[PDB]
Amino acid sequence: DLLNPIGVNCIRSFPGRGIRVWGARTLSSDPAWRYLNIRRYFNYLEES
Amino acid sequence: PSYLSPGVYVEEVASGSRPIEGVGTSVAAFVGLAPTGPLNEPTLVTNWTQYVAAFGDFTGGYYLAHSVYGFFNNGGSAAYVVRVGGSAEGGLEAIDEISMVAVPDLMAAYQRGAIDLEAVKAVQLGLIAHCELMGDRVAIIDPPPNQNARQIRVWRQETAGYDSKYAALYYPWIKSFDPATGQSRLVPPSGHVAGIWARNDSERGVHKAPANEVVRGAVDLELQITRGEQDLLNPIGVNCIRSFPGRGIRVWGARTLSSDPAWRYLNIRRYFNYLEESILIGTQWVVFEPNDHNLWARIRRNVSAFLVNEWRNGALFGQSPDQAYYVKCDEETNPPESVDLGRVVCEIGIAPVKPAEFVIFRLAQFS
Amino acid sequence: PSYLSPGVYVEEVASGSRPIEGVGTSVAAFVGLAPTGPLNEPTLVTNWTQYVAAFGDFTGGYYLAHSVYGFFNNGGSAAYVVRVGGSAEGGLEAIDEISMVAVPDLMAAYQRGAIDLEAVKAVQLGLIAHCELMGDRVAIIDPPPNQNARQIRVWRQETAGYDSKYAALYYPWIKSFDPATGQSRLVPPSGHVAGIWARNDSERGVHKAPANEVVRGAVDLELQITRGEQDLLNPIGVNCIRSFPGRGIRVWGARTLSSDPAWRYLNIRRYFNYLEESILIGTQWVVFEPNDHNLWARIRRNVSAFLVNEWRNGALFGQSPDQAYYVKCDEETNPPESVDLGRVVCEIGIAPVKPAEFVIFRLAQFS
Amino acid sequence: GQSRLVPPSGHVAGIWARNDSERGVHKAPANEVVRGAVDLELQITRGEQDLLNPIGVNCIRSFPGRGIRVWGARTLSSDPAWRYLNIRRYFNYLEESILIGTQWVVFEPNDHNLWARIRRNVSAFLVNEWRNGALFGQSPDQAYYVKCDEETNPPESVDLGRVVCEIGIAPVKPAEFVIFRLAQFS
Amino acid sequence: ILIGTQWVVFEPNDHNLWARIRRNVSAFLVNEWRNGALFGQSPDQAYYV
Repeated sequence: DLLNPIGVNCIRSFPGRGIRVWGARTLSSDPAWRYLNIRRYFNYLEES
Repeated sequence: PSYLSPGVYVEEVASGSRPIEGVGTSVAAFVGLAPTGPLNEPTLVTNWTQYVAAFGDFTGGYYLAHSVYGFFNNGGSAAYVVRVGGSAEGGLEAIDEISMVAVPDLMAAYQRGAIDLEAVKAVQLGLIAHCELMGDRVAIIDPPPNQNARQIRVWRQETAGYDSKYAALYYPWIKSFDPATGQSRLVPPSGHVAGIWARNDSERGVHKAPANEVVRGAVDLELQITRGEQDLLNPIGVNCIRSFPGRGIRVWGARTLSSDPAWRYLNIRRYFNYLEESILIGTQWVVFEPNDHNLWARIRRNVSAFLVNEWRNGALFGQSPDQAYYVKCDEETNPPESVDLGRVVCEIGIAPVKPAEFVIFRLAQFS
Repeated sequence: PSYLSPGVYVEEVASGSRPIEGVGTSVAAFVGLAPTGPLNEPTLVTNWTQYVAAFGDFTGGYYLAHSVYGFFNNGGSAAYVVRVGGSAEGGLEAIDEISMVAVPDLMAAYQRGAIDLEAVKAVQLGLIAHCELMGDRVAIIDPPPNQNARQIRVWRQETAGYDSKYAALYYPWIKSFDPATGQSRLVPPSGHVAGIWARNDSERGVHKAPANEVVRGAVDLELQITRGEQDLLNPIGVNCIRSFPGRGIRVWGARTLSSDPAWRYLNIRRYFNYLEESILIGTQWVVFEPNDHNLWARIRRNVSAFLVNEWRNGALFGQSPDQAYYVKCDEETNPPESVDLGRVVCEIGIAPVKPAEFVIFRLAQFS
Repeated sequence: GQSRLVPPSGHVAGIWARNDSERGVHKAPANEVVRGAVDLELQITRGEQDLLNPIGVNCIRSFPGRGIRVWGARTLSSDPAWRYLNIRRYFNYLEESILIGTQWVVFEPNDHNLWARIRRNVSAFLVNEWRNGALFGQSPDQAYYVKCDEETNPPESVDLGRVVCEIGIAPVKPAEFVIFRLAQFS
Repeated sequence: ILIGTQWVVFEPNDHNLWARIRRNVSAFLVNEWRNGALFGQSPDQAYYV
């Protein structure tokens, strides 16, 4: 909860599910491009 | 709530039902003198065997044992006992469940010790003041032993006005048996009326006035009252114990000491005390709340449910729920200036029921 | 504000609501003599156990213990105690919450010490002057013990004119019980009236005149007043304690010592003191302000909200808010010459309510 | 293994954190149980509390049947505008959020499109805050108001490059005194 | 009337008190009239408070 507000993702160990990615964020102060999937989809659309 | 990390959060919304329960009103506290036992301790008794094992039984000729036996004879459930003193030759403010207080053995000191009338008047006034301060208990009073008509009516008005709306006075004394000597002797009617009240509260609801009940356990009265004498004592708060030819000894009058016509009857006061106690006990969760219209809706729902449950037992006068009660809590009674200081009103109004005292027929002849 | 560098600035505009709250008027300060305890220290007591642990209880035959017991018997909340002296054989100006002051044990020195009448008159005049200087407290006065009609009416006019509009005198003494000797004896009515005032202020609003209240613990009076004698004492600021056949001992008259007809009644003075204290406490933020019409609008809004909240409880005489109060703060009452010196007026006018003393019916016969 | 007296410093902070976690920050921590304690070495009656309530002194009260609980939820402020703690906490939260999430607006062409965007963003944030019950009002129109137009942005003001965006909200206050009537009517 | 009115003394003296007094007197007079002790076909013609 201290690292989530900043663009720092995590790799977390869960007791029963193992090692998993967690957070799926990027380094951007602008709230328009907070998430990675939006940027990837926009890049795909622009290239096409 | 605060959301800062991904995951699954489970929370419970406070919106629901919070029922309010009643309280038991069948506990009495007797203060008196006993031969042996704990001193200045409010002991709890629930059966004669406990009283016999603790404070003895019928050896000093005191009025505490007779009163306790009469209270348990009329269907009592639980009692508190305070022993001021005695021979072998109180802190009632710390208790909560007590509903009535009595001092059965007080005229004994007046009869032999010659403690004058000023001391008795001061003790009774102090008991009345304590009852008024507590706001939950009702006092039972008895007059001096040897009086008749045209005397008690004086003693009530020129010497013992009392009023205070928190008392009930029972005039005639009761002659009862004593197995220690196996003889009949006179005792004040202190525990018997408490037992009758407990029996009425157990068999029926607290809204029923204990007006017609048989004083089980007595034998005589040493006094007789006609219709005219009762008609002279009825306007003032003096009840009676009447002998009927075919029905025996019965209570009669069911009134209290109050000049104000608002609290003439005992059952209204008892029901109001019960409602106030229940509301005070089952509402404390409302303090320190966001104070929005949701809180008003919840309070209205809870009060309406409680009042509907009370009305469905026949304790309120009305053919429909709309004519029996009304609860108001909205923006009309909560202006922004009032809610600025953090206040909730929740106006409540009920319509009680009153006992039927005079029954009149006509028996007319018509074509 | 000053803007010199690029960025984001967050500021709060003072425009809003600033509610004004009331003050507690149920604190009394008793000055007297006690056997043992702290000396010349205004101790705070809130229950008899504290008084018993600090200043003892019923051992020197003084009037402080009786007054404190009577005050706590009539529903008192918190008290201040000052002990001038005593045997085992005040700085009230530093306190703020005190609402009334009494000196219950003063006639004791007059009865045995032979301190003459000049000393008593000087002490009472000093207390009156202190009450007037403070401008927040009300004094309770009692007369010398052994007097009757045609004497007190002299003692009030040729010796103890007093007036000053900041006092209330209670004529008859009260006979009360003492458990140390278990005997009845006479005491002045000093703490009982304070307890009655506190009870009236707690149960109902401060605008209700304590005219019909029962003195708890009152046994006898050692004097009887007819209608004519009361009609001779009513025009002057002498209240009474009357015995009614069926209602007991009750207060009667609810008046004060003031020749000016503007402050005849006690409730008006109490309400004005409450309003003045509330306004003085909850207004200090207005000093050193830009003094524009926005400030006038804010002050008018706050005062109007407070007055509306006060009126909605039924403490002001009027069917509509327009007929109950009026607040004026505009350019008509604030000329440029006045605002040059930096002054604000904010004229306020209210219409109080007065108690109903004489009730008259007609009972006419008409066709 | 012994009992000893300590000041109430960390317990109140823990209670504040618990209240902020379970419920929103707008709820006043007025009725919470001090887990971990045992005694108080002092007792307060109603009158003493009534003497301490007008001043900014809170209390920890023992109730016969409910135990040790916080009581009063007030602060040290003579000004009647900030009497309660929850108002101050909510205002701090709002100010911090606004300061953090607005920096993109600086150095913009400063046309009516920017005003529309700012108004839309602030209105969305305020609606989201209000839908959780943290603002007093039956309708969104009675809960908040945001003004950013040509009325509050004259050409003289926009000459220097200034944006105002007046914002006004209506907070909620805790209910301290609960009063019933219990009247008798026909 | 003398016996059952003493509670009215020392009251705030507002229109609520007037309404209460009028209601009480009207109820008493209606109860008295319904027994046939007053001359009138309607309550309006029997009394006025």
